[PDB]
Amino acid sequence: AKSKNHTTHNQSRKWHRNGIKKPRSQRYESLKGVDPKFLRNMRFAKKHNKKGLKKMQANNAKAMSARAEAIKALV
RNA sequence: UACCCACCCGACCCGUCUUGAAACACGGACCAAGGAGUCUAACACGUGCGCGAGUCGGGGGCUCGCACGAAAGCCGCCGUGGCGCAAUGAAGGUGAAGGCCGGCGCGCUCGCCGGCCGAGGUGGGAUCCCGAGGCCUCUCCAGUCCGCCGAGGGCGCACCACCGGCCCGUCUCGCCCGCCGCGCCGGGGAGGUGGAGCACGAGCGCACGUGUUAGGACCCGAAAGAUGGUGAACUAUGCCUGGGCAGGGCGAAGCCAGAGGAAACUCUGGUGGAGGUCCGUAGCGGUCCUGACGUGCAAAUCGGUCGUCCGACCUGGGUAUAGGGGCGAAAGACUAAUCGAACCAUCUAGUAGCUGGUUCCCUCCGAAGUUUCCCUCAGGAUAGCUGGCGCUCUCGCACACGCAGUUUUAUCCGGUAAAGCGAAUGAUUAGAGGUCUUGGGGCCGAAACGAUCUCAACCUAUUCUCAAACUUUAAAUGGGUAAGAAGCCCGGCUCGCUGGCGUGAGCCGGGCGUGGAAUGGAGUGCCUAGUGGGCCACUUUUGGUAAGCAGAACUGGCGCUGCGGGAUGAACCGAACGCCGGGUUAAGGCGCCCGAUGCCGACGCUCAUCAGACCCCAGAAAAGGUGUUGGUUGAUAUAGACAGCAGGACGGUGGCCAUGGAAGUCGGAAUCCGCUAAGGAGUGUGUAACAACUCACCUGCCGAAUCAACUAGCCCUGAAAAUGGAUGGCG
RNA sequence: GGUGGAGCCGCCGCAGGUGCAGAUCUUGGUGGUAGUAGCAAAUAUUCAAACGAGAACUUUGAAGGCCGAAGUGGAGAAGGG
RNA sequence: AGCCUCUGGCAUGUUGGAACAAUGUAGGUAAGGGAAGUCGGCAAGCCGGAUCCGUAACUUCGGGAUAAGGAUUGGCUCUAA
RNA sequence: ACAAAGCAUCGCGAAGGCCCGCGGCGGGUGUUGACGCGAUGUGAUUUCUGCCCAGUGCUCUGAAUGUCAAAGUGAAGAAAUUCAAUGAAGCGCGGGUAAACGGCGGGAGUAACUAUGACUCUCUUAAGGUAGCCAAAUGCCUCGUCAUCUAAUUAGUGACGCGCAUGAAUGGAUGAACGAGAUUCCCACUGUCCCUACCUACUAUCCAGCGAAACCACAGCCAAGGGAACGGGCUUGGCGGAAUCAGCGGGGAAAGAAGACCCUGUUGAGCUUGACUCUAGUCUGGCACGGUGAAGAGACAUGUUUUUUCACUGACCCGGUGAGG
RNA sequence: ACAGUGCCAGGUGGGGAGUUUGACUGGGGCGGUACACCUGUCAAACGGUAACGCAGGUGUCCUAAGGCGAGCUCAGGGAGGACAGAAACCUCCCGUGGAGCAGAAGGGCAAAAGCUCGCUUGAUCUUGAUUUUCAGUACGAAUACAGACCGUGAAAGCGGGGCCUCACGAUCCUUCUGACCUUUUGGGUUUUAAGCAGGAGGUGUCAGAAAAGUUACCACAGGGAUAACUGGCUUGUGGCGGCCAAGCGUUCAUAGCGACGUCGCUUUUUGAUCCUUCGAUGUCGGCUCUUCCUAUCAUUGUGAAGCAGAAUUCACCAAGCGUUGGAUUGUUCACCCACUAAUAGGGAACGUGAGCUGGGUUUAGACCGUCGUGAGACAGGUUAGUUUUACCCUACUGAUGAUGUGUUGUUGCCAUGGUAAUCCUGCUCAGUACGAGAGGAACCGCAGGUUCAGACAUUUGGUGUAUGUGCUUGGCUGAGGAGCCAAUGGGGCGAAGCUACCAUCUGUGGGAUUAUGACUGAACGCCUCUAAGUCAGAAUCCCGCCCAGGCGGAACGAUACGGCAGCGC
RNA sequence: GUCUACGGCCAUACCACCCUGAACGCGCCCGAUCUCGUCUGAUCUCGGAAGCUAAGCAGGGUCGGGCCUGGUUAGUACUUGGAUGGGAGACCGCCUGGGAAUACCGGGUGCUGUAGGCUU
Ligand SMILES: [Mg+2]
Ligand SMILES: [Mg+2]
Ligand SMILES: [Mg+2]
Ligand SMILES: [Mg+2]
Ligand SMILES: [Mg+2]
Ligand SMILES: [Mg+2]
Ligand SMILES: [Mg+2]
Ligand SMILES: [Mg+2]
Ligand SMILES: [Mg+2]
Ligand SMILES: [Mg+2]
Ligand SMILES: [Mg+2]
Ligand SMILES: [Mg+2]
Ligand SMILES: [Mg+2]
Ligand SMILES: [Mg+2]
Ligand SMILES: [Mg+2]
Ligand SMILES: [Mg+2]
Ligand SMILES: [Mg+2]
Ligand SMILES: [Mg+2]
Ligand SMILES: [Mg+2]
Ligand SMILES: [Mg+2]
Ligand SMILES: [Mg+2]
Ligand SMILES: [Mg+2]
Ligand SMILES: [Mg+2]
Ligand SMILES: [Mg+2]
Ligand SMILES: [Mg+2]
Ligand SMILES: [Mg+2]
Ligand SMILES: [Mg+2]
Ligand SMILES: [Mg+2]
Ligand SMILES: [Mg+2]
Ligand SMILES: [Mg+2]
Ligand SMILES: [Mg+2]
Ligand SMILES: [Mg+2]
Ligand SMILES: [Mg+2]
Ligand SMILES: [Mg+2]
Ligand SMILES: [Mg+2]
Ligand SMILES: [Mg+2]
Ligand SMILES: [Mg+2]
Ligand SMILES: [Mg+2]
Ligand SMILES: [Mg+2]
Ligand SMILES: [Mg+2]
Ligand SMILES: [Mg+2]
Ligand SMILES: [Mg+2]
Ligand SMILES: [Mg+2]
Ligand SMILES: [Mg+2]
Ligand SMILES: [Mg+2]
Ligand SMILES: [Mg+2]
Ligand SMILES: [Mg+2]
Ligand SMILES: [Mg+2]
Ligand SMILES: [Mg+2]
Ligand SMILES: [Mg+2]
Ligand SMILES: [Mg+2]
Ligand SMILES: [Mg+2]
Ligand SMILES: [Mg+2]
Ligand SMILES: [Mg+2]
Ligand SMILES: [Mg+2]
Ligand SMILES: [Mg+2]
Ligand SMILES: [Mg+2]
Ligand SMILES: [Mg+2]
Ligand SMILES: [Mg+2]
Ligand SMILES: [Mg+2]
Ligand SMILES: [Mg+2]
Ligand SMILES: [Mg+2]
Ligand SMILES: [Mg+2]
Ligand SMILES: [Mg+2]
Ligand SMILES: [Mg+2]
Repeated sequence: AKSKNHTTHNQSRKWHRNGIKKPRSQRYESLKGVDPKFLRNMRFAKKHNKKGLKKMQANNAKAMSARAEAIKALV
């Protein structure tokens, strides 16, 4: 009662019948695995983006009206 | 079309297990009727229907003697209750909200008080809305109606990716607490981490399908185990009571006479009739023919021959011992044709990873023999491979992104083939060179690196040959990425990390489109059967001598698959099959079987007393062969060769060694001149040695091509096996 | 078309013990084998008559024979009924 | 005992007829040779009753033993006991 | 083969040995008593019965300072408890036993041919195979060597004995009588054979009558080829003429039986023991029924406990009888 | 006051019960462990890959053989230096690693990872993430971080065991440790127990059963997935045969041989292998019988010889016909005796069991030896042990027939099959050839034999149931006579008929050539058996005689008087 | 042209020997009081500035060894695909593509980075 012991014979056929798929990658992949001292900081960076939104909003209208002036000075 | 018959071509018997079945594998004489995936419960997903944060359904109840009813209808019962509506901790238990703004505590990323919004954000997002601009309309212009195209811009479901946030458990760290009590009281924060969680829901009930189980469980199938029972009419013993065993042989004790002797007693002749005694009927048994018979007269009989036949003999009836028990002069014998453990019924449809079977058509899709784990190796589990069900989108609706058993263009990765060993390591030959060192022997030396050798080991330049477990080098095929919108380029915010400043990452806000060739609609989720014995071929390759052997790689097949071809045939060559008419091919073919050369086919090769005749494939080797045909190279030659026929083949010379004979000649050192024309101090014949003969060498005659070694083609030799015989046959 | 003598099918739905070639399948039936193997253990029958539809086989007579009194003879037990 | 017969009992033991092939199964017999046969003298045949003679090794002194080996055997007419 | 007489061990004086039974104050041996019963071994007679008690058994008025439980007693604690002392049988230790199971070895030198070795050295163990016997039914090498028997002998008989692997009641050696026991040889005999022949009966054969069965996919002429690697069928050849009778044993890998061998199965049974887990039975202790009286002693304590011994008779037990002194 | 019974405790207990007695495995058993791991290789340059493929290692060891930090330099060699030499100690020079780094190898390592010192516990406490085997689960092992507490160093840094790749272990259970933890349930306090979180006690069959045998008394489910026959493939081994040629052969390679080497055939040896068969193909020998092969032992014909004759080896055409009788043995095989012309070798399912036999293997009974505590085991012996069925189809042997030929009969032909004869002695040749002598042939003839075919019965023999005829035993017919019965009463002699190397008779001819030897005669102005041509030539082959007579013919005869006929031209 | 300090790539830089170095530096060098370390001020640590390029270092030189690159070896060895190609077989040829390694010949022999000198 001896038997065959191994083979990779038609295996290439099988796992290429559904066509080996390179793993579908999205933008924004998970941060799990990054060192904690990065996250433990970058979460504080993300948590207090809003404190300082007034500067951001007015300074946006500054360049938005300076480039509404830049596109109108071209006109 | 169906009945019978005829013909040409095709054609092996089905089912089955199987790598492979027409099989010298098994089931199958034939025909009828019967005959095998069921019901229940429990999950799971899909699907249909009712209602929907609810929704039932049961048990009850209220309504009938039912005809239809043991139905239907109805009931704050309808929620007692289940399931859902909420999790998380072992548990005490806690328990899903955040944002924002203003005000007040020091805004301290901490604590408290008033107001607003309420499930956060980013990226895709079916997609609706808004729409610049076009596109006409019989005029120039005016202008409201109608749509088509529509760059660009907005909301953005479902879903996916991500970042945040909240609940609980645990940890870390740290702050302030509230006070019906005192704080070994309770309460809040920041950061990480465990969770089957929340983050404005989707369940309940009822059907049907598929799948997995528990059930006898797709049908049939054990050897067994258990509980109760019935048997000694067979046979095994014991007991009780009955019945039976011709005729002969040997001849024991006892006894009687006679005779000896002194006595003990001993002889001789009788009697006598003992014995698990002999022959041998009846009886009981069963040795040998390995006879008869062997679908018998017989589920063990029949003949001849045999054993025993007054005793541990044979028997009849009565009675005792009953199943892990009996009984045994003991063979595991016998116990009612049954015995290494009876028969009967039940538990029982015992269990089976193992055989066998498994019932109508058509249509579409279509495998595996591999992965890890298993008291696993005939089985499962999980991977794959398969199907079904879908969904999410794309846009051939003049207006596409995406992927890929591709290839380019860049760019990394590699240690195999080859190569090398005057590069390492490991082997290894030779010489030259070296008292390298040194030696061990020598020979010439008292001894002496003195001389000359020698061999050993080393090493200085060299040289021969090697390595799968060696490597300076170093391919081919091959493996990664990359070839943009998730991309670039500006502007600005945030940080508890990082730092002289900046880094870096994260965010918000704007600015810009086809980025190599060729192909094609892509993405994603559920259930899930079968399979988990494989086999063959090119190439690579491991054992083995080799195998139709054992074991891998890579692809392809066969299994799962027919057709043309290979005579025949799984697997070779072509080529993959809906049913047909025409054409044309592939691999193969084209004398005849047998479609096609019934070419005025080319050019050659070969004759076999064993011819040769097509990938897999089925037959042969070294070695030969003036058999014939080509070459190759070297020869020879009109100063006349080759061959043929004629003359010489000698002298110096019994040369020297060898004497045993070698004056040329068993053998060898050799070993050259004279006559020269030419004769080798000899090719051989032989002769003890010569001679004699002959051959090289040279001549005489003849008239032009000849000779030798190799090499390859075909045919021959080498070539021997058994029922007659196979290029498929004829030929 | 025929024979047969009393019930039966189409469509829309529901329910099954629902389709057989096979299991050394079950039951029943029937072949080929085949008018074959066979009707061969213990020596043996023959003649005439009777009866009768019918005689190798019954019955009677005659003849030849065997069992041969440890019987194939005459009576019983158990068993049979 | 076997073999033949009276007494008694049967009718060849689930059939008959025609033939004498091969094989058989049962029985028989063989010239010369005699175990050369075969695994082995398997089977068969040699012996066989009685009377008269005769008897070994060995021995547990009982046996061996019917050891072995020889002779005789009818019918008739007598005789003796 | 068993049995057997015989020989031999072994237990046991009856509350006994062996043994049955589910249980009783139950039964067998036992209507018994050591010349009896039960348990084994060898196997008449003759002649013998050798060494070994280390191993495993069995057994022993045998020490149980080894261990060792239930209860029992002691101590701490609040109590479950915990910890102490002690100690039965068997186990450990020590005697005996082989007619219990069984065991009974290996090396060198050395004598005046050679060889062999009386003799002498080590080593080991529990003794190291003694009397005998052997190529035996026991011997691998093996057709051992010699002789005998044959023309010729792996056969037979007889001797030889470093005997793979003989041997003393797991009995050794013998051996008259006996044997449907196993061999070998000789005489006689023979169809066993050279070498077959004929004769008889019953068959078979044919006929009248009567009539089965096993078996059967389809079936039935061969060679070679291929093929699941030995075809009847297929390829290519060879060929083929109705329907049958007696024979016949080449073929149908003929029938008969889901191979008795072998291997697998997480399928069994029978038997074994040093397997695992248990059991009836039996040995020992404790507790209970279990009392009365007597002495006396130790230990602890300053009564308790342990109780040792000797009595008693009411439970209980056995014995006898027609319950008679 | 114990016996004894009732109940608990310890011991003893194959007397009894139940059960187990691994897997892999070129069948299994015994051997190994490829059963968990690790190196180098195999492995075909990514990774990954098999076998009881190689070459090896592990179940460890370390208080430093770890963590830092310094500080140096190793193996080996040369030259020196009192005892001191190939080796102690010192000094200089050379020294890419040729040392060392606990161990197997493989990688890695130089003001190091090596060696020497000083200081030490990063071998500590704690979440996650990832890699490695992978299902992309664990365990093990590892890699990066982060949070604490530290060690070390001026410091940068390094360090959570050992320079890297191996050195290890689930559930349940047990124990230890941790928190003023939780539960211990109607409250409360203490014990006690249960949780929670980490370690340990272990499963080596290493994803983890608590486990000895035997069966020859055996059973069942299966298996040609797995042996023991045959057959295939293969051909080591076995057998048979070539090539080269150093040598043997007095001389001389090749008459006969032939080393060192090398190429093959063969399936009559054994193996390997496991394709076929396990709902069974009857598994050794011998007996009988046929046929076939030639790798020729004899005989016919020949060539060779170290062939004078005789004898004998070598080779060619050749399988026509031969190849025996016995002793031992189960044997195949073997050995001998004896004969012969020779005692060649083989195939046909290792031909042949519905053909035999059953001696050997190989059931159950027994016996010894060895082994085993035992049941039992033993290619160790030994004795006893059932051998079935044919009537079916085919083949074969005989036997009737069959369609055709108008019907019949007679005499015939021949297609095709079959086929048969064989060897020896004696005499003569001749004591001749040859030889020196010893020795010693042949062809032609003649006489016979062996083996084998075909007959046959005159004689000899065998049988004999003419139941022919005598002779006899027992009985039976009253006796004589005549007979009968006793499975053929027994025995003599016996006709016919069958029948025997146990009697007798008969066995027959040509053709074409093989091997071989020759002729003419080329290629190759010679020579050649050959290339074209010819000749002799045999147990061979074919035919003749001999046997059969075809879905093959031939010639000739007679052809239905009839009462009904019917035809032939 | 050049050095010193710290370097990057790590031999075109190494090794062996030969020749030449103005000035700054680098060095040799001179001492052991303090710091520090040794058996030894040899090395290391420290205080120095009398001498010299003797050496390191720099720079050159060698028909130098080594390395680095080309040529040749060679379209050779090997190989992706292909055939009903050859061959008894070993193997070999061709088609479609890719394409090495020695021996043997050439050429080269350190490029630079920052900060400071010197040649003012
Ligand atoms: Mg098979
Ligand atoms: Mg077959
Ligand atoms: Mg089967
Ligand atoms: Mg059981
Ligand atoms: Mg018989
Ligand atoms: Mg018969
Ligand atoms: Mg009868
Ligand atoms: Mg199967
Ligand atoms: Mg490699
Ligand atoms: Mg399977
Ligand atoms: Mg009616
Ligand atoms: Mg129904
Ligand atoms: Mg039906
Ligand atoms: Mg009679
Ligand atoms: Mg009567
Ligand atoms: Mg009769
Ligand atoms: Mg009757
Ligand atoms: Mg005779
Ligand atoms: Mg004989
Ligand atoms: Mg014989
Ligand atoms: Mg006899
Ligand atoms: Mg006698
Ligand atoms: Mg005894
Ligand atoms: Mg004794
Ligand atoms: Mg003892
Ligand atoms: Mg002795
Ligand atoms: Mg004797
Ligand atoms: Mg004999
Ligand atoms: Mg003897
Ligand atoms: Mg017949
Ligand atoms: Mg057969
Ligand atoms: Mg299993
Ligand atoms: Mg069992
Ligand atoms: Mg035990
Ligand atoms: Mg048991
Ligand atoms: Mg196994
Ligand atoms: Mg590869
Ligand atoms: Mg250091
Ligand atoms: Mg840390
Ligand atoms: Mg270390
Ligand atoms: Mg309480
Ligand atoms: Mg046995
Ligand atoms: Mg037995
Ligand atoms: Mg097989
Ligand atoms: Mg075989
Ligand atoms: Mg010579
Ligand atoms: Mg195989
Ligand atoms: Mg059969
Ligand atoms: Mg020949
Ligand atoms: Mg045979
Ligand atoms: Mg046969
Ligand atoms: Mg038979
Ligand atoms: Mg036998
Ligand atoms: Mg036996
Ligand atoms: Mg004995
Ligand atoms: Mg024993
Ligand atoms: Mg003479
Ligand atoms: Mg008379
Ligand atoms: Mg002629
Ligand atoms: Mg000729
Ligand atoms: Mg002629
Ligand atoms: Mg100094
Ligand atoms: Mg200098
Ligand atoms: Mg200088
Ligand atoms: Mg150079």
